Amino acid sequence: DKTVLDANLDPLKGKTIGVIGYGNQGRVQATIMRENGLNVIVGNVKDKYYELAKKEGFEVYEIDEAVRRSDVALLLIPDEVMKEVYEKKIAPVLQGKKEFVLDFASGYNVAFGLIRPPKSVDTIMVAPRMVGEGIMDLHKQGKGYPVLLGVKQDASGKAWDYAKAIAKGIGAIPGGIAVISSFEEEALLDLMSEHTWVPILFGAIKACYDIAVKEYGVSPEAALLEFYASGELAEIARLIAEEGIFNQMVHHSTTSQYGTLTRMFKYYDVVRRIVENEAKYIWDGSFAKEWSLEQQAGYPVFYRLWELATQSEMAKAEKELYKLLGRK
Amino acid sequence: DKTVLDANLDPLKGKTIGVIGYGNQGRVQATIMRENGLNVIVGNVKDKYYELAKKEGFEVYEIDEAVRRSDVALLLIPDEVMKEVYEKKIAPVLQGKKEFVLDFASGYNVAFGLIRPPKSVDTIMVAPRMVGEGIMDLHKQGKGYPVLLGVKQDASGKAWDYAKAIAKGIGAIPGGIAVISSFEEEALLDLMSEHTWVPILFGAIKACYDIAVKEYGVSPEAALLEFYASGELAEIARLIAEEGIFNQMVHHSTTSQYGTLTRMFKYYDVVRRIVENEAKYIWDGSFAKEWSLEQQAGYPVFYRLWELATQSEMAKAEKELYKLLGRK
Amino acid sequence: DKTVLDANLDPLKGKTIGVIGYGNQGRVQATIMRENGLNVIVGNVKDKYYELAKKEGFEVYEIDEAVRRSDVALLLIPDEVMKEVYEKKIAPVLQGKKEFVLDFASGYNVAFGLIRPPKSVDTIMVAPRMVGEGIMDLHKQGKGYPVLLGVKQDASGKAWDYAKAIAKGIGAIPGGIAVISSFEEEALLDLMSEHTWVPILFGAIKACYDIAVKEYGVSPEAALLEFYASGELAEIARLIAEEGIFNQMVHHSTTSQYGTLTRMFKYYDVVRRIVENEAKYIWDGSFAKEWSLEQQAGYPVFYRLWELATQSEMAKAEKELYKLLGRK
Amino acid sequence: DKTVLDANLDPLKGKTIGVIGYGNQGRVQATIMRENGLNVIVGNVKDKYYELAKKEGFEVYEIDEAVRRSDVALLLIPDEVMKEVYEKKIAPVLQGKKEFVLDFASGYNVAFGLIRPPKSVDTIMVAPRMVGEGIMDLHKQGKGYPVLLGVKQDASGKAWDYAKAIAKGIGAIPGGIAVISSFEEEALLDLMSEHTWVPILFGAIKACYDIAVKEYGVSPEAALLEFYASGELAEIARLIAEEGIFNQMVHHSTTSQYGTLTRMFKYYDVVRRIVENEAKYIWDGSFAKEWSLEQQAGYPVFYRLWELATQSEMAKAEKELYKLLGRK
Ligand SMILES: NC(=O)C1=CN([C@@H]2O[C@H](COP(=O)(O)OP(=O)(O)OC[C@H]3O[C@@H](n4cnc5c(N)ncnc54)[C@H](O)[C@@H]3O)[C@@H](O)[C@H]2O)C=CC1
Ligand SMILES: NC(=O)C1=CN([C@@H]2O[C@H](COP(=O)(O)OP(=O)(O)OC[C@H]3O[C@@H](n4cnc5c(N)ncnc54)[C@H](O)[C@@H]3O)[C@@H](O)[C@H]2O)C=CC1
Ligand SMILES: NC(=O)C1=CN([C@@H]2O[C@H](COP(=O)(O)OP(=O)(O)OC[C@H]3O[C@@H](n4cnc5c(N)ncnc54)[C@H](O)[C@@H]3O)[C@@H](O)[C@H]2O)C=CC1
Ligand SMILES: NC(=O)C1=CN([C@@H]2O[C@H](COP(=O)(O)OP(=O)(O)OC[C@H]3O[C@@H](n4cnc5c(N)ncnc54)[C@H](O)[C@@H]3O)[C@@H](O)[C@H]2O)C=CC1
Ligand SMILES: O=C(O)C1(C(=O)O)CC1
Ligand SMILES: O=C(O)C1(C(=O)O)CC1
Ligand SMILES: O=C(O)C1(C(=O)O)CC1
Ligand SMILES: O=C(O)C1(C(=O)O)CC1
Ligand SMILES: [Mg+2]
Ligand SMILES: [Mg+2]
Ligand SMILES: [Mg+2]
Ligand SMILES: [Mg+2]
Ligand SMILES: [Mg+2]
Ligand SMILES: [Mg+2]
Ligand SMILES: [Mg+2]
Ligand SMILES: [Mg+2]
Repeated sequence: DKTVLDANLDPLKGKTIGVIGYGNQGRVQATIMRENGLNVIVGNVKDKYYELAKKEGFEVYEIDEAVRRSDVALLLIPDEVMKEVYEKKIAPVLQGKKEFVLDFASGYNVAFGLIRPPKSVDTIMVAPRMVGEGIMDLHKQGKGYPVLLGVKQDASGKAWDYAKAIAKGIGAIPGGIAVISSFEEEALLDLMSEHTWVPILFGAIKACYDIAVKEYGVSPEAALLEFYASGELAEIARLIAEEGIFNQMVHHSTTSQYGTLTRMFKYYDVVRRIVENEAKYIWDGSFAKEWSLEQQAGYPVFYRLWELATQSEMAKAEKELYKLLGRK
Repeated sequence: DKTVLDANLDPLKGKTIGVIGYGNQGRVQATIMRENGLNVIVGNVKDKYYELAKKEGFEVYEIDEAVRRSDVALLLIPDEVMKEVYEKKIAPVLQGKKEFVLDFASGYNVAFGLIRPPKSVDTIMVAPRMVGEGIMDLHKQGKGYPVLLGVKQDASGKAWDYAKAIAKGIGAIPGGIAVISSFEEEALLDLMSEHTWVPILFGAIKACYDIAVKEYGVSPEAALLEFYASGELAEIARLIAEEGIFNQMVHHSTTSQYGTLTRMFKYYDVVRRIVENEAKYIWDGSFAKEWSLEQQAGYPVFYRLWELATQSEMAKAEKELYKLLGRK
Repeated sequence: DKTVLDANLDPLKGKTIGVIGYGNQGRVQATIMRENGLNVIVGNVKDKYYELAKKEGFEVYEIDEAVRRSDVALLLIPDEVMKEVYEKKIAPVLQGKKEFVLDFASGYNVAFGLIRPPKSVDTIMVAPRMVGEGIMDLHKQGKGYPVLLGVKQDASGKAWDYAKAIAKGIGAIPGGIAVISSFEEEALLDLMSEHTWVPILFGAIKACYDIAVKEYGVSPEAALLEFYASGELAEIARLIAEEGIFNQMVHHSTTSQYGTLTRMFKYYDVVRRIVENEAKYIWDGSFAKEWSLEQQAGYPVFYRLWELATQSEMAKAEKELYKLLGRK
Repeated sequence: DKTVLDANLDPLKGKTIGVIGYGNQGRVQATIMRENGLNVIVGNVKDKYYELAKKEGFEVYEIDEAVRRSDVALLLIPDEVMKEVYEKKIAPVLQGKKEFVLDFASGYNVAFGLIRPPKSVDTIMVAPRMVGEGIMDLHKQGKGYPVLLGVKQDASGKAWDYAKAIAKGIGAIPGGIAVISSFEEEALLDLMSEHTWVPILFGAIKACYDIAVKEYGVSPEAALLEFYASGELAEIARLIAEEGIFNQMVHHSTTSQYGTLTRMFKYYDVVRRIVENEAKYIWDGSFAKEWSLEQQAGYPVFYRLWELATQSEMAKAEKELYKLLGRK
C-alpha cells in the first residue's frame, strides 16, 4: 500500500540543511538529525530560544544567512504570521537561488495559497501528529513514530526522494511509519478535529453540568467529579490507543455498552450533517479568510470568548475544587 | 459546604463486617479496611476469585453465612443480576435480623425499586468514580480519593455516622474528599455520561473517518492517525484533569483555540436538547425497563450491534494498522 | 458464480445422523435421506407425529438419546420455543461431545444470538423456500429443488464440505440448485416478505372493497368476485413463476399493461421508503425483541387482531358467498 | 445602594493631570477641573482646536509630552482611530512609566481588547450621558450631573479612590450622581440604543409616510406635519424626562392612551426578540469586527446608505417644506 516503512538517506548527505526555529519540533528534529550524521544549521529570532539553541551547540546565524548557506530549509515556526516573515526576509534570498527545497510542518499557509514560492524550488511536507514531547519519549526508547508526507512542487524529479530522505533524517522510520498525502489532506484533517468532536465534547460536558445542577438539584462537586474532574477519560483514551476503540469497552459493564451503542447509532446522522457542513466550509477556503480577518481586526471575538468561558459557573466551581485537591 | 474532609471511625470498631465479593473494589476496599484495623469477612461464589481471596488470607464462608455473622454488609457485585441473588439467598437471612446496615457501590437497583429491604435496616451508599486500580495506585502513595455517599433508609438515627465511618474505613478521607448525595443522583450521573458525550464522541469520530474517506480522496491510515490512533486525546485528558478544561487549551495554537471556541458556542443548544431528552428518559425509570427486558429476551440487540460495530470499515482498517505498529 | 449444481457425498457416509422432528420437512428430508443410503435416526416428542414416524419405520429414541448416538443433528422444529428446548435438553448432551455438527432450516434464533452453541461444533444452515409438499411433488418426478446454505462456525475446516454433503443428502442437487448465504440473509429475506408486500397487498384489497362499497353503491358479491374470490391471482402467479414477471403481462390487454406500468413507476418511491424502514428495523434485532416479549406477555395483540380481522365486513360477506359456492 | 452622591478629592491634589483633546468634553471637563483647583495640562493635534485651547489659557504641549509630565491621563478623543494613535505615540511613553492612571469616556476600545495597557497602570472609566453642551447648561446653574464609573485594572489598590476623585474633579457630584459599572455595561448600553429603538422608530416613521401616501391618496405635507415635522415628539420627550414615561400620557386623550397601551402590550414580544438578537451580537464582539473591517475597506456601505436615505422621497419633500417654513 501507500505506506513506507524505511527508505534511503542519500540526497541529504553532502548538503547543508537550514533549520528555522528551535521550539518544540525544531529542537527535537534538529538534535535528532545532527545525531543522524548530517551538517545542519539553525536560524532563529535572537531571544531566549536562541540562548537555548546556542547553548545546545548549534551555530545560529540570522534567518536569511542560514538560507544562503543551505540548499534545504525547514520552516519550523507558527502558521499565523509566517506569511509576512516569508515575504520580507526569505523570499528575496530565495530568489537568489536556483536549486532549493522547502519543507513545512503544516499545510495551512500553502494549501490556501498564502505562500507561493517560485517554480525553482521543490516544495514538500513532513508532518507528525504528536505535540512533540512524546517524540523524545519515544526516541530514548529507540522507537520510531508516524508522519505524513506531501509534495506540492517538483522541479527536480526528486521531491519524493528528498521526502523519504528527510523522513529518515528525523528518526521516524524505521520504528514508525510514513504516509504520503497532499498538503490539503493534512490541513483538512488537522482542522476537522479542531472544529468537530473536541468542541462538541466540551459543549456536551458543559450542558450536562448545567442541566444536572439547574434542573435536578445536584451539587457542583459531584457533577465535576463524574464528568471530567476524574481521570476516567484519560484511561479510556489510553485503552483506545492500545487495544482499539470498541474492543476497549469490554472492560466496562454491559449496561454501559448497551446504552453507549444504542445512543451512538441513534445520533450518528446529526453529527454527520455537522461534519459535512464544516468540512465543506474548509475545503473552500472560507475559514482561512475568517481567521486572517479576525487577526487583522484585533482579536476581539477571541478576547470576548476567552472571557465568557472563564467567567462561567463551571469554571469557578472547578477553581474552588482544584484548589481543595491541591491541584494547581 | 456539603463536603467532608475527615470524620470518625467509632461505630465500626467492635462490630463484624460482611464483604460480598472479591473483584476489583471488593479486594481493594477489603484489604484496605483489614489494614485499617477492623474485623472483616468475605462472601463469594466459590470460583477463581474465591481461590484468590482465600489466598490473600481472608476467611470466606458462603454468602448467607457471612451475613449471619456480620451486622453490616457490603454488596460489591454486579448490577444486572444482583436482584435474583438478593431475593433467594440474602432476603431470608436478612429477615432473620433486627439491626443491620447495607451499603452499595451503585444506586441503580435501589433508586428504581428493584430492591426494597425492610425498614429494620439502615440503607446507604458509598461510591467512588475510578475504575479501581487507580485507588491502589493512590494508596501506596498514602493519598486519599473522592467518593459519593447516600442514605436511603435510617432506622437508627445513625446512618450518616456509619456512612462517614465506612468512608474512613476504606482510605478515602483524609487524603481525598467525600460528598453526600442520594442514590438517585449517583445513578443519574453514572448514566448520563454513558448516554451523552461518550457515544456522541464516538459517532463523531466515525463520521469524520467515513466522510474524509468517501468524499475527499483520503487514505484510511492518515485518518486513523489523526483522529484516535494517536495518543493525543490521552494527553489532552490528563492536562484537563491537572490544570482545568479551558486553561488546558493555552498549550495549543491560537487557530485551534479560535475554531474550538466558536464551534462550541455554536452547537451548544443541540446537545443540550439531546441531554434533556436522555436525562428525562432516565429520571422516569424507562431505561431500567428497557434494559431489564433486553436481558429477559436474550440480548439480541446487544449481539447485533456488537457485530455491526466490529464489521465496520474503520474497525478492519484499525486492525490492519495496529498489527503494523505491533500493538496487540 | 456462487451457485452449486452438484457435489460429493463423502463425509456423511459412515456417520450417524440425528433428525429432530417428523413434521413437514423432517419426514420429507428424512425419508429422502434414508432412501439416499445413510444411517439415520429420529428424535421426537412422543405424540401423534411419533406414532406416524415409528409407523413409517424410523427408530425414534428421546431427543437427547438421538443426539448422543449421532455426530450430526438437524433441528427441524419451530422457531418460537426452540430456545428453551435447546437450553434444557440439548445443551447438556452437546457439552458431552467434542466433534459435532448442527444444521437448521431457519436462521432466526441464531442470527440474533438466542442460541450460541460452543466453538466445538460446526454450525450451518440448509433452507429451502417451499412449504414442503411441493418437494415430494417434485421428488416423485426425479427432479431437484433449490435451497440456501450457510455456515456460522467452522471448527473442522470442513463445514462447507458437510454443507454440500447434506445438500445432496436431501435430493436437491442434482436437479435443482444450491446457494450459499449467511444465516442473516436468510432471516432478513424470510421476514421482508412477511412484512412488506404480503400485508400491503392484503390491505390494498381490503381498502378497494371498503371504498367500492361505501362510496359508489356496489354489491359486496361483485367486489369479492373481482378482487380475490376468483382464481385470477393464482393463474397470474403461475405464469410469473413460469415465464417471468413482465413477459407474463403479454397475455393481458394493452389497457391493463399501460395502467399497470404507469402506476408501478408512479408509486415505486413510497413502497421503497416503507421497505427501507422495515429492513432497518430487522437488521438491528428490534423485531425479535418485540416478538419475544409478545410471547412473554400472553399473545394479547395477536388475539385482538385475529378477532378484528375475522369480524370485519369483508370476512362475513366472504363467508356467506363461499357458502353459496359450496366452497368449505 | 451602588449610588454615590459625593466623595473626596484627595489623591488628585498634588499631582499633574493630562488632558488629551479640547473638543466637547475635553474643553468642558478641563475648564471645570481647572476651576476646581488642580494643576492640569492639555495635549492636542495642532489645529483649530489647538488655537482655541491656547486661546482659553491652557498650556498645550504635544500629546506624548503631556503624558511624560502627568501621572494621570484622560483620552478624550474618538473611538474609531484611537487605536493607532495609542500604538504609535502613547504606548512607548507609557512604557516609560511605572505608576500611571488612564481614564476614558467610552469603553468600546477596551471592552473588546483593541487596547491593552500594561499591568503597571490603573485603568478606569468615567462616562456621562449628555451630548456635552447640557453640562455647561447645568454648571452655570451650580447643579451636578450623572455619570458612570468603571475600573478595568487596579495596580494600586486605589483605582476606585481615583475614580471618585476624578468624578468630583469634573463637577458631577455633588449635584448629580455617580454610578459604578464595568466598561462592558457602558458599551453594551451605548450600542443597544443605537441599534434598537432609534432605527426602529425611524423606519416606522418612514413606513407610515410611504403607506399613507401610496395607498390612501394623502398629501406629503400633511404626513410630514403629523409625524415629525411638528415638535410634538420634543415636548413628549421633555415631559418624559420630567414626570415619567407613563405619567406623561395623562396629558393626552383617553383614546390615545387606550390605543397606545393596547398596541404596546401587543407588540412587546417581537421587539424583545430583536433586542435579544442584537445584544447577543454585541456581547460576543462581532459588531466591533464588522465596523473595523468596514473602516479597513473604504466605508463603501456607509456611503451608499447615506446616499439612499437622502435620495428618498420623504427627504426631498422635507426639503421643499422646510424651505417653505424658513427652516434652514
Ligand atoms: N504543539 C505544537 O506546537 C506542534 C506544532 N506543529 C506545527 O509546527 C509548527 C510549529 O512548530 P514549533 O516551533 O515546535 O511550535 P512553537 O509554537 O514553539 O513555534 C515557535 C517558534 O517560532 C519562532 N518565532 C516565534 N515568533 C516569531 C517571530 N515573530 N518571528 C520569527 N520567529 C518567531 C520562535 O523562534 C520559536 O522557535 C506549526 O506550524 C505547527 O503547525 C505540529 C505539531 C504540534
Ligand atoms: N470498573 C468496575 O468494575 C467498577 C464497579 N463499580 C460498581 O461495583 C460493583 C461491581 O464491583 P466489582 O466486583 O469490583 O466489579 P466486577 O465486574 O469485577 O464484579 C465481579 C464480582 O462479582 C461476584 N459475582 C459475579 N457474578 C456472580 C454471580 N452470578 N453470583 C454471585 N456472585 C457473583 C463475584 O464474586 C465477582 O468477584 C458494580 O455494581 C458497579 O456499579 C463502580 C466503579 C467501577
Ligand atoms: N411448512 C412450513 O411452514 C415451513 C417450515 N420451515 C422451517 O422448518 C422448521 C419447522 O419444520 P416443520 O417440522 O416441517 O414445520 P412444523 O410446524 O410441522 O413443526 C412441527 C414439528 O416440530 C416438533 N415439535 C413441535 N412442538 C414441539 C415441542 N414442544 N417440543 C418438541 N418438539 C416439538 C414436532 O416433532 C413436529 O414434528 C421451522 O423452523 C421453519 O422455519 C421452512 C419452510 C416452510
Ligand atoms: N457628542 C459626542 O461626541 C460625545 C462623545 N463621547 C465619548 O468621548 C469621546 C469623544 O469626546 P469629544 O472630544 O467631546 O468628541 P469629538 O468628536 O469632538 O473628539 C474630537 C477630538 O479628538 C482630536 N482628534 C481628532 N482627530 C484626531 C487625530 N487623527 N489624531 C489625534 N487627535 C485627533 C481632536 O483634537 C478633538 O479634540 C468618544 O470616545 C465618545 O465615546 C461621550 C458622550 C458624547
Ligand atoms: O461511568 C462509569 O463509572 C462506568 C460504569 O460501568 O459504571 C465505567 C463506565
Ligand atoms: O494546533 C494543532 O495543530 C493541534 C493538532 O490538531 O494537532 C494541536 C491542536
Ligand atoms: O382484470 C382483468 O380481468 C383483465 C382485463 O384485461 O380485463 C385481465 C386483466
Ligand atoms: O396625536 C395627537 O395629536 C394627540 C391626540 O390626542 O389627538 C395628542 C395625542
Ligand atoms: Mg492544528
Ligand atoms: Mg491534530
Ligand atoms: Mg456505569
Ligand atoms: Mg462513571
Ligand atoms: Mg417465515
Ligand atoms: Mg419465505
Ligand atoms: Mg455611541
Ligand atoms: Mg448614548
